[PDB]
Amino acid sequence: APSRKFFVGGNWKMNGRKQSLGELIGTLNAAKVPADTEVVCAPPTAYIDFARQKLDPKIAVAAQNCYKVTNGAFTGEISPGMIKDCGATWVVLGHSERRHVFGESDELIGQKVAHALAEGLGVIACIGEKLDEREAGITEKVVFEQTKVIADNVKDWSKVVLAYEPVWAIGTGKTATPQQAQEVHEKLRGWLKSNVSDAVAQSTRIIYGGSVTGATCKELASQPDVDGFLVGGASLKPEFVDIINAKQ
Amino acid sequence: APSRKFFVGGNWKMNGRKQSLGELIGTLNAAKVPADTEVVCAPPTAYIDFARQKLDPKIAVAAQNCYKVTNGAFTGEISPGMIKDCGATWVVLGHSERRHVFGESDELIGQKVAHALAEGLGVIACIGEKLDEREAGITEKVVFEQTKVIADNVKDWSKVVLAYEPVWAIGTGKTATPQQAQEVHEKLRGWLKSNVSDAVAQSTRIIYGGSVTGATCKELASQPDVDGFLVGGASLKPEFVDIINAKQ
Repeated sequence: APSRKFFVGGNWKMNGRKQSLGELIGTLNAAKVPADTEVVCAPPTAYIDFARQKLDPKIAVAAQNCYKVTNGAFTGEISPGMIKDCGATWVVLGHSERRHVFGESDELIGQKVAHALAEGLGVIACIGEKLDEREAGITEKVVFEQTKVIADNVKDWSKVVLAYEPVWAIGTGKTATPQQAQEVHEKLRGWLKSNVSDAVAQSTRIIYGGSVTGATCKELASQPDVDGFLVGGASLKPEFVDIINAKQ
Repeated sequence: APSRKFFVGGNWKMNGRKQSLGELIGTLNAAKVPADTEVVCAPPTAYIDFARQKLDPKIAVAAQNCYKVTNGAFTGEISPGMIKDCGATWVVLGHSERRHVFGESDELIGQKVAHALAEGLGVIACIGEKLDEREAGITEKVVFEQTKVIADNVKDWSKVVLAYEPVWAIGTGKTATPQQAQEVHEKLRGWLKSNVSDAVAQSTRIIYGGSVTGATCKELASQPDVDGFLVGGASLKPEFVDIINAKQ
């Protein structure tokens, strides 16, 4: 469609009960959301439905992970169809904790992307290097290897978002500084041009994942190829509001 | 001889949406449990709220898995508190599909047994040797190893029931006779005495998690040390009511 609609998704990780959640849902349901922005919220999985009942129709509910088949024997899992049945139109996949605390391989994240997309939930597929890789400067290969694999299982880019998360920027104000962010966002929108199509590159949202704070949010959203944000712990605090009102 | 209350929980797995599941909750509620028995249901994480809201309290809701901390940057995870906030009172932990499809390690399961139990939730903890180890003579080792580390994390054994999954028999091609299910309900009981206390062994339920249908349930509830069932797919059906009444 015309110009890349700004995206701010907030991942609440395994934080919160219904009282803290209920109250945060009150702050959000009453913050001014610009039509500038498309906001999605990942609640913890015991509360995707709670959250969807309570939240305003204008904040999309997102699940934090899902599995590869519609229904099966896999205790502890959720499927896309259940995410859809609860009312959440998105799923967060390939997020770093899955990958590096719980070992989700790229072939699992492929298989998930593909299945989620078959069901008609939007994915935020996550990619990003650790410190040993930025050190070796092999950022290029490990963001690009990663995007080959998500991209190989995307069949219709309309529904997917890419979130660059440099692993080190999770959890400390150790952020990729605005130029750091954009070296790699640009290099990756360019990889999508090389390899997919100009219309995918042109229209795909690449959002920034790492430590977005109410401080950092406007300098960051001024890079040409940073399309919005994946907000970790700041989305749980009221400054989240400010991050929705970032690039204008 | 005991006052071991018959336990029989149903693990729904990653199965169902709110139409079907609501329909089974319906059956399940017009059903009548015996006074000697304790029924628990295990919903897909997404529906632990939906299910507790529709189900009769004479049936307890249970989560199918939880993490070892109260709250954290564990995208994908739910914590004992999140479960308890939904009104659910049991976690199924150390289940084979986690331990084998999802790499859950023994140390990490025990750290969740200690922690789910710290939060006042009860725990059905699962153990079982795969085909290879049934055959290699090794049953013993694996099952003992596994109970051991659950036992190194249980302060109060009233809050736990042990479940033998004959993992060697499911999918494989081989099959467990009720008699051969019982001999490992005897070994594990005999482990509880020699290793912890007899005060535990005469008190802890040791429930079977093999193939239990309406047909097999009587021939297996008859065995001495088979205190109940963690039922798979038979549980998504009205047959569960026949399994519940297997001791009548």
